[PDB]
Amino acid sequence: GTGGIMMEERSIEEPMEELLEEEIPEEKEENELLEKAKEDILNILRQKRTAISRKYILKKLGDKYDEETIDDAITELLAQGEIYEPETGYYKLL
Repeated sequence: GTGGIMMEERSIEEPMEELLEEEIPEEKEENELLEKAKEDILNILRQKRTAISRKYILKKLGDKYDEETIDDAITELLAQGEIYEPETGYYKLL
């Protein structure tokens, strides 16, 4: 539309409320740690190129990353489809 997104119906979701325009909360998280965590897990999985136990991963990276961070990393990798579990508790990088 002209200036704003006004359609056939008068779409005025943009009001004259100067009390609050948008003001987006800054969510600038340093996800580098999680990136390195996933990368490290992938390095481990790649090193043997076999299905590695999730508990073994938690054990091995226990001195390198927090369990929670490892869990998020695993979940991210699983969601990204880079790893899969052919057996319960065992994960394999594709």
